[PDB]
Amino acid sequence: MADEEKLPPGWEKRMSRSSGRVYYFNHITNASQWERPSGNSSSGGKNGQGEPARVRCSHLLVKHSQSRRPSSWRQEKITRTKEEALELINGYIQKIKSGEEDFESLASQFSDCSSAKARGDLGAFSRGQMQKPFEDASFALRTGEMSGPVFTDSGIHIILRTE
Repeated sequence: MADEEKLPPGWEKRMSRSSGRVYYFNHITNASQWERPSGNSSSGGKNGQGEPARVRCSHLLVKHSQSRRPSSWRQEKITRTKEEALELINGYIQKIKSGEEDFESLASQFSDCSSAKARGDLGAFSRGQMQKPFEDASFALRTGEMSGPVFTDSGIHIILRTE
């Protein structure tokens, strides 16, 4: 229902008798209960809530010289410089966003991470499972959107929300 973000006439916060519990009471009708009552006026319905508890996104890991662990099935000692790093991730954004290089086949062929198994597609996860910057950017993008260069533990990652 309404977003109840106020206290109209009659409603007043009070503490329990000789106690320390705080509640809400309305003298207009002598009401008494927890949680906010109304929302100033009366009519309210500008809420939302809900949203999917999980999301399906794909990504492309491209370690660099500053990678905490420059090594994977793609290479033994990764050392992608600043330009080399973004050069890959960025270039990948162009082709993919253009529809020439499918992120799926793209990530896999360049997925420095074990994501290759799913061509970068990490699958349906829950907000708070993957890296903080990952989840945020991931959960911050729209359906079919691709994130930019994300510098995390390994290196630069590119996210692409599927659904």
